[PDB]
Amino acid sequence: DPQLLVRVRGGQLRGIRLKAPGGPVSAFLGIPFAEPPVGSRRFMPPEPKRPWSGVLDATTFQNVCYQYVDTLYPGFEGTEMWNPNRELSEDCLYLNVWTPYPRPASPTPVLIWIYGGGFYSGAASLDVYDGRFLAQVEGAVLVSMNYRVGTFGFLALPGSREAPGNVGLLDQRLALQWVQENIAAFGGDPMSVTLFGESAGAASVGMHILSLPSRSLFHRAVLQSGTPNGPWATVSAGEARRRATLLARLVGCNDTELIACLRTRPAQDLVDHEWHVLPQESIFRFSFVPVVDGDFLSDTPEALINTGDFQDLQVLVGVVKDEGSYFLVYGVPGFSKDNESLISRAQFLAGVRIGVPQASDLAAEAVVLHYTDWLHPEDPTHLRDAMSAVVGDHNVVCPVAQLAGRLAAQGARVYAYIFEHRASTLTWPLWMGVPHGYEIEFIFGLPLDPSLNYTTEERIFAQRLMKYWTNFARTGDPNDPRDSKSPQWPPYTTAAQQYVSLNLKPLEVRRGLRAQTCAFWNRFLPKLLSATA
Amino acid sequence: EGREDPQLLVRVRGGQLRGIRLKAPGGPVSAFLGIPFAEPPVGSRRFMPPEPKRPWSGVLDATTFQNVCYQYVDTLYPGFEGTEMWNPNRELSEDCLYLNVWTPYPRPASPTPVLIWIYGGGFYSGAASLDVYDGRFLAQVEGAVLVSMNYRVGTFGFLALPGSREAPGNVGLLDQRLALQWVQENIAAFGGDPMSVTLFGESAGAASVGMHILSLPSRSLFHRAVLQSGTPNGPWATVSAGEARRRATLLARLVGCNDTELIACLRTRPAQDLVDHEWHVLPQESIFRFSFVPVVDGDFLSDTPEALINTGDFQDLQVLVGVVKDEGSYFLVYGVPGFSKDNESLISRAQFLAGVRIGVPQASDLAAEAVVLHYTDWLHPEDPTHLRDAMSAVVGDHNVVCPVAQLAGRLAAQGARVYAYIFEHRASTLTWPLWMGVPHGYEIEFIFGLPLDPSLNYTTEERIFAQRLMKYWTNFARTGDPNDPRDSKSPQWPPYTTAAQQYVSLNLKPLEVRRGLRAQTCAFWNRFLPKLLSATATEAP
Ligand SMILES: NC(=O)c1cc[n+](COC[n+]2ccccc2/C=N/O)cc1
Ligand SMILES: *[C@@H]1O[C@H](CO)[C@@H](O)[C@H](O)[C@H]1NC(C)=O
Repeated sequence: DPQLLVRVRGGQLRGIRLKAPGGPVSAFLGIPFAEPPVGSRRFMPPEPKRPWSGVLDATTFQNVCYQYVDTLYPGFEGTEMWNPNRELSEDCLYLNVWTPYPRPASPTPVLIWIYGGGFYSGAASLDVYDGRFLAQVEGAVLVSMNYRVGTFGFLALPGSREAPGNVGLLDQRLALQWVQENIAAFGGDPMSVTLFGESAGAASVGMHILSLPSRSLFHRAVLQSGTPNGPWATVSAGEARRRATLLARLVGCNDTELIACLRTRPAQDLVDHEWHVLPQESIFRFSFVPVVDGDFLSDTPEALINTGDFQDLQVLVGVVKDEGSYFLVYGVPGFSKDNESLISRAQFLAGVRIGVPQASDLAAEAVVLHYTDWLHPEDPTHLRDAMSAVVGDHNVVCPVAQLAGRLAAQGARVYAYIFEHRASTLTWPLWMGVPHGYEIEFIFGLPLDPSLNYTTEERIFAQRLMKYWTNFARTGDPNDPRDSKSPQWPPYTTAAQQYVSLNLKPLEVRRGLRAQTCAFWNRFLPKLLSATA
Repeated sequence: EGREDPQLLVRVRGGQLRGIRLKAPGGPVSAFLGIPFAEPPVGSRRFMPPEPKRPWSGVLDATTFQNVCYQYVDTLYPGFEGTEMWNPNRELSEDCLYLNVWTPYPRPASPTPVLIWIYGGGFYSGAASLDVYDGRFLAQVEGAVLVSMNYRVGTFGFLALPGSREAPGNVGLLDQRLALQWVQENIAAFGGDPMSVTLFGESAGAASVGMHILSLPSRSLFHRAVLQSGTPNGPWATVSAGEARRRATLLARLVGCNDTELIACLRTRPAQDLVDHEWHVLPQESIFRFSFVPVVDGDFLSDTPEALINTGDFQDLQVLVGVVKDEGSYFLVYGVPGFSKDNESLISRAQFLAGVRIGVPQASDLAAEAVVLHYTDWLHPEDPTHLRDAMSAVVGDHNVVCPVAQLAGRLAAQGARVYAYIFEHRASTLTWPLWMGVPHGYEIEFIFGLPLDPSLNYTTEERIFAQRLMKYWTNFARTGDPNDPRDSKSPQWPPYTTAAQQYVSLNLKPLEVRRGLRAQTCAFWNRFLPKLLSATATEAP
């Protein structure tokens, strides 16, 4: 089948014809885009894949980058759907491509997915990242890469030659170059490339916006539930050096000698200890993440968004209704997926220190005082829902509002949303609402698969979202360019702050993304922590 | 004595009085005006605790109001009724310790519950003789016995060199206490029940009422209390001993003056010299701050009102407290640039930040930033209309609404039966612009039942409404409960409690129960702000 045979710069590939509910798609899975980052290449920037002979089999997903595997609720669908679904290996630098079948006759907009997982986990092979739906229904070319996570991708001894940090983002960048060089062979348009990602994937997309060498490799960006700015996505050079030095201590190890010993260590030994280097007991905080190196990131993301020129940029950003709930069951006492998680006031104060682990006593009190309902100060249902809002606002919603506003003020075309539909098939309890990560299956169009037991209105809703996202990819505007009839999705601006709700009902335009509450986080808290240092 | 009206002659402890028969809309009332209750606090007695009035001979004429206590007179809007209604309507004198009594005509058969009014005016102004404090309507329509007293204001009432013998502070409060004692001894001669005495006051008068609650020797002189738009706790009603000393000393300097020598020199100064300089000793440019106010002396006030209301036992006490809808607006047009009674007062963001520093004069920079961040509308951070209204709310919340919430909460948690209200009707006769809403002091005329006087041009609805307010107040004085026992159908006013936090709206519509007295914002002022001020050293004070 000639539709499954493709020649790229490195040699020949054989893909596989897949069935999507509406017809066939061409899938080329497991394409190597870098030399395996193994042995002495551990912690090093990726190198381009050497050319191969014959026809490389690209009909199956490749290994998942070595990472921690979650065991909190063993074999529960809601946690397992994020766990690695292929073998673990440091040899994991591969990407995946879906195209229409037959291959598009005209050059077609490319979407490039970057998974999240807190920079410590994730894989492009998960079912919720299946590209066949967007390829089949919308005729998109869709690309996803694996990139190194945890210590392997982000352990940094800033200034060292052998662990300069940010190599996981360098993996992404290399995959982006690969798309520039090769996507035309699959019928993709390299002059129309849209990055999209969720949570740490969104933050990664954010870093690419903020890092010059990346800018020639894409045109538009979508950030779902994550930003390069904010309290979890980056660390200073000093804090990264501390964490890497501590980890080295934990496993038996000048910079060169230290990294050399680290390179001798079996992968599982590093994973065993990575989560022991956080300075405070926390949630929504991750041990090894992008570092302000003065290189990939020339300054902090805050500094860079405050001063950048984004005039040529189109960005779509958004959150889910209950960003915080998912994280509560992992670190905060009194929370569980198996009960209503009705907490006491005491447990609420305790939960705030954990959710805002960097806060002084006074800042922590300010948070408690802000989120307490003084009509019902001791009510367990309020306290529980408040706890979730604290985590979600502090980590996602307010950083997103900060980004949207800063980008809009500096020339970017910005569109913002909030996603409010809870999947009928969701396995988490009601009180968690619409948790972090559960818009993705809709954007990727999973409900269009009849065997997945989604409702029919959900199928219809999924098609709307794929339309918005791909319209955005095509044109930088999510609005259907020839469907009339209200309501249109207006651009987010600093003046009017318009965003839309994504749910089963038609678009509703709202103004202000938790404006009062995010003013507390974005404007007041920094002045506070500053003074109370 | 011989041909006069036999119903207007009464004897009190100090001698015989002749009162006057006044006309009220529904019938005659008895008034006894300008009854001395102290020796005149003049000469060597300036700044001193009041001494009880020595008995007189013959029949003291009690048919006209007496002198108003020496005070600063506001002149910002000359001839404008909005300011004039508050100005002195009798001669200014240090010889001003007199009180007034209104009773049914003829006097009541059986002992009648007594109401004692204490006027406001920032502890630097006021008089019991103003038209808005006319007791004739309450006396006539409700059968009430009403008493109001002049007390010393400004320096004469509140200048203190704490610890000294010659100027111990709080003598204005002691004037009020002496009048309360006078009521205990003498009110039965008018048909008043000394065993049923309810204090009420507005603004500084309310704070005064609160101080009698907190001061042991006052407690045996009354049984129930009403606090309208004012509290003894909060940022303006008291000053520390150190601050009172510093202000007394500065004022002394400004007029050309060991505490004995200083005070003695002050006693040689003309009353007007003192008044002309009193306002000049405030530590910052402010509004809703007053130069000479009750001092935490360790005597009348054994501790700060905040400490006292936190630890006090208040079981045998019933209290009615409340606020008007727009406590702050009145104060803006006096002291905050951008504000006026003559335009819409739409202000800039700059003018708003400047207004916050003036309205929260004790705030550190961060505290102020917190206030600004909390009151800013972040969807419209520079809208002149929201800014105007937020400035009003800042001043109202910080000074009245939140101190009131803190009071009702603490009293209720500690055994007092509390009733709370918000007053939301704007008089059709109001001369202030619409943007000011229902300003500080403008419920008073309804409580006293002025709309019952046809010649004042209130609406028929306003007359019925005033009648309603009068029932509430006198029912509360009568029984500790504003609800009418003989009225089941009509909506009930529930007690305020820490758990439910219920209060009622007072307007032209029937009572409506609401929950939470600006609960969210008052958490900022009452819980967070003081912790935030704690983090700052240099300076203020
Ligand atoms: N010496 C003072 O404390 C002082 C304070 C404020 N004002 C003028 O502004 C306030 N004000 C002005 C006019 C009428 C009433 C009021 C305050 N009532 O509480 C004059 C003197
Ligand atoms: C209203 O009048 C006052 C005094 O005349 C002035 O300070 C203020 O700026 C005026 N406001 C407007 C909006 O004209």
